[PDB]
Amino acid sequence: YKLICYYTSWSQYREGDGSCFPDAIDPFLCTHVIYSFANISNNEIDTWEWNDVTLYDTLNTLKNRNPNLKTLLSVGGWNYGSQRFSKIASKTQSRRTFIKSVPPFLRTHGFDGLDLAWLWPGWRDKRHLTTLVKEMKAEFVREAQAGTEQLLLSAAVTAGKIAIDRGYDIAQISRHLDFISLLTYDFHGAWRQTVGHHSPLFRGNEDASSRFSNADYAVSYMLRLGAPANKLVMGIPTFGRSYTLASSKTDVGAPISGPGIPGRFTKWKGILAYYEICDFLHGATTHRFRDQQVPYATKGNQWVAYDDQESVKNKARYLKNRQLAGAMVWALDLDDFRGTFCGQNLTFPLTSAIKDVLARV
Ligand SMILES: *[C@@H]1O[C@H](CO)[C@@H](O)[C@H](O)[C@H]1NC(C)=O
Ligand SMILES: OC[C@H]1O[C@H](O)[C@H](O)[C@@H]1O
Repeated sequence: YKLICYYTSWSQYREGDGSCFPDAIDPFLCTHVIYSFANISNNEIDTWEWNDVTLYDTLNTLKNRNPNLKTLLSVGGWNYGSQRFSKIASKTQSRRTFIKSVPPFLRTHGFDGLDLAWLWPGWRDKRHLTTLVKEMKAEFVREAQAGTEQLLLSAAVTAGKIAIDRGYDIAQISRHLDFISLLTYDFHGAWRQTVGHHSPLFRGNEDASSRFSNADYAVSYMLRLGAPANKLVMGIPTFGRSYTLASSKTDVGAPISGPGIPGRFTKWKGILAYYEICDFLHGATTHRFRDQQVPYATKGNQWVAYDDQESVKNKARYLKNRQLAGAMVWALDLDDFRGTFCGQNLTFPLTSAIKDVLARV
């Protein structure tokens, strides 16, 4: 079973104990560590941060400790225009340039493959995504002839039905792709004007309007679209999402003034790391959607949906049962990587729980 874990570049800037470098990653924790993100420039893959060449190095030296560790490099992310990606892919010449740029760069910096994070394609883009995957893989096949082990190619895929139908030929891309990481953590946002969970496993017959907005739909549906189970990797968030409440209503349907306040360390409105969440839980009221099998918490005018060790195990079992290739984690830097915030003296609580479960019968 794969354990695909994402590291974010920009986690290096958070103050104090928030600062995460590739240093902190235990090299027997994951099977694949993916480095986000790379920039494209003159139609060629490129660094993003000023010191990625160093952080690249620091991550790829972990393979000294675990010779079996596979590392990849992710291109795009949200930071970065779909507009821009589309422009590069829809022309045969920029596409080619970008594809040829990729292996030499990967090799130079010691990566084992590429993750495409095009977030996300439009309906006009679906045709070019397929071609790009196809052609990129053919390139990885042709470079394998040179005696180095064949590069891996993977893709980050949105778990929302509307988005999958708009932007992805799943059946086709599944052939050329080594695995697909399904982003089953986005099933809600602050654009809905109430409370709700964003990673729920099941719809939970609290009240389908979306019966589509849950991990299980997303998984059935990708299999139904023809993603082999053995290429499919279910995404499990390590962060939580916060919402400022608009009243003392707190259950399902409770209205929302907007996103919750910034976390002390992550400093983004609407998001918290698990380590910031473990601290929030002190003096909060805890609840668990029975149906959807995920927890929330609330205190003051703050309401938080999150994943904890139990829900994360539970998702790990679900995917074993479903016979999928593994789990995908977003993200290491947002898990309790120092192991000091959540009571126990365990680092990467959330990710270890998955890993333990992935090793059971
Ligand atoms: C990424 O590449 C673009 C396009 O060349 C360039 O303008 C931009 O400044 C780069 N962004 C970063 C953060 O390096
Ligand atoms: O939902 C957008 C997400 O996709 C990216 O891959 C990250 O997981 C980012 O937060």
